[PDB]
Amino acid sequence: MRLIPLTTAEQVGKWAARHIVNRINAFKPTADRPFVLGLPTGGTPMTTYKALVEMHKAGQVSFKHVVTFNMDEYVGLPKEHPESYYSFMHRNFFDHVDIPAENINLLNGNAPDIDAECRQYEEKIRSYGKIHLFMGGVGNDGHIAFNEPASSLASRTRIKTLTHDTRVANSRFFDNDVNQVPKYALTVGVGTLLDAEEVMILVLGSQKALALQAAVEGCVNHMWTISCLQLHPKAIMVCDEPSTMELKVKTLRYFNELEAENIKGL
Amino acid sequence: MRLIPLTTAEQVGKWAARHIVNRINAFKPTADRPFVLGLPTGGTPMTTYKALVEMHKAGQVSFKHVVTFNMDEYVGLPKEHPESYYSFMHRNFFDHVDIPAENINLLNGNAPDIDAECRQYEEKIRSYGKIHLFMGGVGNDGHIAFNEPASSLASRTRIKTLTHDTRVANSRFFDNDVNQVPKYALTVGVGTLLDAEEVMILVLGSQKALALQAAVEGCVNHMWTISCLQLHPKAIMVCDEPSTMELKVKTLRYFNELEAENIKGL
Amino acid sequence: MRLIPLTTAEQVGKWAARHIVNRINAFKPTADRPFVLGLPTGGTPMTTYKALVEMHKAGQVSFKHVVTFNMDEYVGLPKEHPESYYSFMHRNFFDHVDIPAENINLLNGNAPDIDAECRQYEEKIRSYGKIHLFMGGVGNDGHIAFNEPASSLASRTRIKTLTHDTRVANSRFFDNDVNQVPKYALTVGVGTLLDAEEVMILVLGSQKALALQAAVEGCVNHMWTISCLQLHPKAIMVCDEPSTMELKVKTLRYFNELEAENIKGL
Amino acid sequence: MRLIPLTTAEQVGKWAARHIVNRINAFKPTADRPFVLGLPTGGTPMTTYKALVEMHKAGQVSFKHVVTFNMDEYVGLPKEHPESYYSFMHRNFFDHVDIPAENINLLNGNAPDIDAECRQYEEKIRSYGKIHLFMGGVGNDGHIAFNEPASSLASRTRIKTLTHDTRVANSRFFDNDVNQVPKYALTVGVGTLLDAEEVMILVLGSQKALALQAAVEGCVNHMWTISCLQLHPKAIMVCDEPSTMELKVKTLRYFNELEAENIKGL
Amino acid sequence: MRLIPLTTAEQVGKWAARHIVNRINAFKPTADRPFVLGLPTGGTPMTTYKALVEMHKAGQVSFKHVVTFNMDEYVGLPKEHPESYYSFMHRNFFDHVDIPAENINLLNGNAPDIDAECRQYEEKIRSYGKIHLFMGGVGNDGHIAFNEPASSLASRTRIKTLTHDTRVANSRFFDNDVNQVPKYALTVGVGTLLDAEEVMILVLGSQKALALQAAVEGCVNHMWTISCLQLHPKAIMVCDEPSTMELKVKTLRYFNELEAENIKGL
Amino acid sequence: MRLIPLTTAEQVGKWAARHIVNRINAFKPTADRPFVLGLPTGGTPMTTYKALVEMHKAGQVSFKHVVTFNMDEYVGLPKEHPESYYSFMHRNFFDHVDIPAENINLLNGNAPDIDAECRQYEEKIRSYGKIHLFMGGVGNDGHIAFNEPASSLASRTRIKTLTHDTRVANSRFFDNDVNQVPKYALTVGVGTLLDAEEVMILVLGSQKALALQAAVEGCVNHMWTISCLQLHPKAIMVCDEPSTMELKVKTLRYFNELEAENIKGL
Ligand SMILES: CC(=O)N[C@@H]1[C@@H](O)[C@H](O)[C@@H](COP(=O)(O)O)O[C@@H]1O
Ligand SMILES: CC(=O)N[C@@H]1[C@@H](O)[C@H](O)[C@@H](COP(=O)(O)O)O[C@@H]1O
Ligand SMILES: CC(=O)N[C@@H]1[C@@H](O)[C@H](O)[C@@H](COP(=O)(O)O)O[C@@H]1O
Ligand SMILES: CC(=O)N[C@@H]1[C@@H](O)[C@H](O)[C@@H](COP(=O)(O)O)O[C@@H]1O
Ligand SMILES: CC(=O)N[C@@H]1[C@@H](O)[C@H](O)[C@@H](COP(=O)(O)O)O[C@@H]1O
Ligand SMILES: CC(=O)N[C@@H]1[C@@H](O)[C@H](O)[C@@H](COP(=O)(O)O)O[C@@H]1O
Repeated sequence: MRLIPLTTAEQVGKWAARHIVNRINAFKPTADRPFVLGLPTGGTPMTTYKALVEMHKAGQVSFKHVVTFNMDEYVGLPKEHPESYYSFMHRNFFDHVDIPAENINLLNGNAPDIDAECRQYEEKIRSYGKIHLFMGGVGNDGHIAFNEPASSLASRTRIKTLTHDTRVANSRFFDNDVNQVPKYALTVGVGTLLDAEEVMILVLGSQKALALQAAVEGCVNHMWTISCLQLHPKAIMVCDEPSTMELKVKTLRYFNELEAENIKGL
Repeated sequence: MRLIPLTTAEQVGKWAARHIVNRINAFKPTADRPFVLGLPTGGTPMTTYKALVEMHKAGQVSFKHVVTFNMDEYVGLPKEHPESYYSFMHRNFFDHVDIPAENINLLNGNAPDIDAECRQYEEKIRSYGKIHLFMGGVGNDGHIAFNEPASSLASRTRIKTLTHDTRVANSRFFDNDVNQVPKYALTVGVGTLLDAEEVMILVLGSQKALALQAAVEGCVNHMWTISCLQLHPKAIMVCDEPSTMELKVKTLRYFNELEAENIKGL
Repeated sequence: MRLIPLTTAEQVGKWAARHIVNRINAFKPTADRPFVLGLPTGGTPMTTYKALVEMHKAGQVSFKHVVTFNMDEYVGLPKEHPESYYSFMHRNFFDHVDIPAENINLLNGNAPDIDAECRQYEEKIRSYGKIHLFMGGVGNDGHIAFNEPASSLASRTRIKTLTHDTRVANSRFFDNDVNQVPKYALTVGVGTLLDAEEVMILVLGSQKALALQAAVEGCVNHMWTISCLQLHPKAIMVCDEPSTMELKVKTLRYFNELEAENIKGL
Repeated sequence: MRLIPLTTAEQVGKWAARHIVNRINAFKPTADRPFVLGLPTGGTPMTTYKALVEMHKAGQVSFKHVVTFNMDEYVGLPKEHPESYYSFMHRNFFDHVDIPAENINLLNGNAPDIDAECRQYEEKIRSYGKIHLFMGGVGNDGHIAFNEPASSLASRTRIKTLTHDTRVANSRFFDNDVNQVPKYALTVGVGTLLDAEEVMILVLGSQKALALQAAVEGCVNHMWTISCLQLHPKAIMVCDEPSTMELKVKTLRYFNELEAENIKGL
Repeated sequence: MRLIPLTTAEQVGKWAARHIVNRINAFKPTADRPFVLGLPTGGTPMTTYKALVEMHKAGQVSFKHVVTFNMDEYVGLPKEHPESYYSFMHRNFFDHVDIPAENINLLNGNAPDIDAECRQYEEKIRSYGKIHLFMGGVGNDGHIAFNEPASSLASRTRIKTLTHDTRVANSRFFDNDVNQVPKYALTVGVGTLLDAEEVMILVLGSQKALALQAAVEGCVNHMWTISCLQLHPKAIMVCDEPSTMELKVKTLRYFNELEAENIKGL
Repeated sequence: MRLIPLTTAEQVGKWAARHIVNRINAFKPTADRPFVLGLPTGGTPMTTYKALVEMHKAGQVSFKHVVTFNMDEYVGLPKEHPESYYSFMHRNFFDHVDIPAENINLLNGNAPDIDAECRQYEEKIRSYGKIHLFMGGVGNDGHIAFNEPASSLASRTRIKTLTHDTRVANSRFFDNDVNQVPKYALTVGVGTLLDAEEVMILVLGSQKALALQAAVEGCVNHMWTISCLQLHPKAIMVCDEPSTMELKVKTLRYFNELEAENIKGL
């Protein structure tokens, strides 16, 4: 894997946005061949969405032929709720870019038949062929998407029960009221993510240091599902400074040597 | 994976038997489309076989269209020996249910050409397509079937040399005479097991606590082959109380929350 | 996996050479169906190449229908440099055996288009179908080929940046001048190696003890890429005495019991 | 050690306060033979101080002949400043009980000679003889007061440098401004603490779960200073529920069984 | 420490007995200056007691001036009861040697004041001065007598609660009925043991392999009490073959080389 | 502990030498009150001895009233022999400073009674009182002098057996012939070292990286004797850059911040 050792969240967002833009422009998407982009929500991707929107306004990128798939969504939460991932995505991205409504794909957390909703989501991805770039984040306990500890490393899209710690962490968005945080979520699986051509994970803060250590220096295991990246042929972790504190000196030294030239330029 | 935290061996057997029955009845097997069931031997599955037989006698299940494959068998041990897995299976299951003789598949530990015997076993499974549910147990040192420590995680059916500790453990069935325990066995491989649609492992006793910890909280590795379950899309571990002592409190708490409703009802 | 516990480097070379010879002669290669052999360089395979050459001179083996692929090569290093892997291979093997020039495949570390060179190398392997036996070694830090720490376990042939420690270790061949050691190399990937039918790794010296421990008793992880062997269906590690010092007593005992008969005979 | 597995911080405070009172009254302190109590600050001991104060108000305990020693203080900071441990101790405890000023001992951060003051503090403790009970908390990283990771396990009272993470954890009381949190502070040493007759550590919150695991199931090491308790003949850890989530099931089970009768009524 | 790598329990007993005799005769005890010997119970020391008794019968050693202290006893249990450590010690040792009753020290589980008795036991040891040699065993979980996991490494003689696993391990001598195995017992402490001039631990069986690994290669920690030996200036572990299986090859190799001449003739 | 993160061995030697001089001159030794200095041999302390000698030549320090004790020596080897620690100490230090012969203490490997000599060495140290500063190095496996893995953490001066790896590591000075490297040697103990008022360990080279990690981030254990420093109230590790590569980023970051002003000018 590649690990981009940056300093601030601002830099991480600019780097991630530029990488997405560069992939899209080199791909040259069309109506017959769209660029498929996987997306996450949360506080981590905020600076990236900001940079992407700016780049679009400047005419540096167009999403007219970009199809998106989000990694997850809360179950039972009204779609119109400000904290639903649907709301998050339109507010921070879709509302501001030229992406067609038919090109947007989100999991329906209120679908009557849960397994059916998830199965059709996988079918939708299959209709296109593959996700060219899936961007995501990592949980304090190492989850990728909502693939909580003890989730199959070959899992597909399905419903999952969030850990109490994940609910506490996410309660920051529900007025610090853990009881308002949904208990279940629909999430793409580890296998679903591994099927993507390229995976780019954003990592910010000291709160993510242990998870970054697990992803980079730890072993492949289903407790810290982010470790699945070790099995992916093209994974990139874009990190800020605080997030790298638990890595070994030689490890960070190596990544700094590799990316010295690829980090200076914004 | 799913982990069913039960209390006694009796409960484990009733839960496992019910799961098998439910899978079969929902599948609706026929002569053109049989339900393929993988089976284990040993002291662990005893209460499960007992429950299955009871359920059959009550007309709750029929094996007329169920095809079985056992995971292993001792090499060189006369088929008529009471401790051969062939004898174990007929005595505790086949003799008591309506399963056709042509539907039963067992490895011949006395075959003249070992590799040939194993190859044909894999071919037999392939003739059906796939094993819909493979039930098994776990060794004190973490083996699944007889895939002893340092067995390929992509192994196929083959002959294996048992560890001295495995022979000592199994000597309980040979009048506590380790020298009477066969040194070799034919066993389906880790890859063979991973090809099954669903894997259900029964775990009983304090003697299995370290192996359960390895399977659940440990890393993927070939020393404790049971760790392969982390790579399987549909694995279930059915455990008694003593077997969960080495897990973290938060881990058992999570599984208890998930299965609270699925455990009460027998 | 199989682990052959031998005593000296001489024995390791004789055992590895015999295994290669036996595989080739049983295969019976022809112009329509050649035997594809993957090869390494370095100080480790020296006694093996010596034994192979001797066996060829004695008429025990012919390479007329053997196609070879080397695992790596230094980038930017003149092909004519005595320490290039190209030079190493001709000097220690090709110059002494009846293998056709068209049957030899080596990565061109001075190719103008790096990704293109690597892609065509993979295509060349694909043209044959598969590598029947890939022989290699292991780095002090556990690398297989030049798949340095944090290399994808599903990687393909590509350019890699060597770790400072790898350069120091290899400096022994550049007059102990680390600054003369190339910084980059083209190397087959972990996935490339996993696609081989059989992988045989030679392990010599106390300097490799920690790497052997990682490969055998450690977990699957991308830091010690040699751990990928746990995912391979047919891997063999041929070791000398010093290299086994970090293994557990029971582990070495098991391998000694398994190979007792397969080690005496040269 | 003893570990008291309680549910809430309210229960922890009541248990800890009762223990202090029990020890004080059994000792029956006098002017010539005072009971010496070591004390901590921060949010952790809040429920204990409140409970202890109410016990005093009800006439169950008197501090007329109780001498106290606090574990730390800021250097060069005006004692009057609210963000001083002096201010904390008076506001939350001393202001509300009958302890004489001459019986209160706090490190003077404004001492003319630091190394002289710290020496004097140790001298003062020996002047009485020993601290009969030292109450404390534990940091997220396992620290005790200012004995940060890598502090000698035989350290005495001295000046110390705070970790960046510790400053961030305490910035909460500094208007979330880390720039206001002191970088140094006078603190009793690990050896100083170990010399106490009994040590009682309060553990509250999920943020302390890893530290508790290190203290209870980890090895003795100076990175997690709390591990020092394993070397003490009379240590007690009073915990709430979330702080115990990282412990093994059998560990928590053991302490629950042992203290079942000692936590009734809370 | 010294580790004596022997093969059978018979050899272990002969080596340990000879060591005790060697120490006793070199000391040359008298009425005013007795040799103080600490002793254990259970199945582990059986071959040692038998060998020691035969050495006495042959006139190679006398216990006329040897004072003994046993590590533990049950509380509130009639001394007369066969399942008492008093009964064990007499039946397997005292009944057969010339030690005077006044020289025998066993904790009185029927003491009117437990905390008073334990204190008296420590007092008795100091009355002589010190224990010159303390022989013991090790539990499957690393315990020593009743110093179960999480016992202070500086503990003194006191009352203690047995783990459920310990009770199960000893239920063998209680008709396999755990309900008959006492839940408590008076036991010397880890500190008590460390105060002995020399400590010799007997290690027998595969069931002790993990404990031996913890004692020899693990870190100092109170979960595996046997790790305390690393803090003692004169400790010796006398082991049989199966108990050494979890150690590293280099570890066992080291002790074999060191004691090669010291184990000849057994 | 304090860890001084320097870059080169030249800087390490200058820092360590200056520290020794600072301590000596602050102490102001006299005939009746000498400064006692513990010393090591090998390649590690070379830059320190050279720097110390130049400081003496410049008149910044005198050894007229400095008494020295070296950590070890070979047994039965002629003191005259060049490959003796006596010869090393004089050639690299004593020959160049004004220390009187009567102030030099080295273990006599040719003592008529070894156990008597070692006892005498400890006696000599106590005759002065204590060693004020003991300088040492660390072995690749964490050893200190001859306190090889599995040496008691409370060991005194005694005779010891070297590990095979230690002999190989030192064979460099023995014409690369391990057969010339002694198998035994008289050495001060871990307890002996811990009794010193201050301990300063020099750490140089990538070969010491794992040992440094064990000393700083590992747990107290007798396999890595250097871990004993965690139990000492005044330990200092002076390191070069490559020796710190296995430490965590946050660990090195902490020491760099702490010693930033203390390493300026080197
Ligand atoms: C309601 C709910 O939470 N259901 C999930 C199920 O969807 C998931 O498949 C399984 C764990 O398995 P996995 O993570 O390995 O798929 O756990 C639970 O049964
Ligand atoms: C007689 C016998 O025991 N043969 C087995 C072989 O069948 C197995 O393939 C290999 C280990 O490899 P695996 O577990 O990775 O297949 O070990 C031994 O050679
Ligand atoms: C010039 C160079 O060193 N390029 C390599 C690239 O080829 C490799 O793919 C990646 C790590 O990823 P991998 O080991 O997972 O492929 O690192 C670097 O970008
Ligand atoms: C100004 C300052 O911060 N001084 C401290 C010193 O007092 C302490 O002794 C040492 C760490 O060692 P310790 O924690 O092992 O004492 O670090 C620093 O030198
Ligand atoms: C009745 C009983 O079981 N009392 C013991 C006590 O004697 C012991 O001191 C403590 C554990 O601490 P220790 O093992 O560290 O002494 O546990 C229990 O309180
Ligand atoms: C001749 C010889 O090598 N004797 C040493 C002995 O002096 C040492 O005490 C012990 C290990 O124990 P220690 O390192 O814990 O003292 O090993 C050997 O018996």
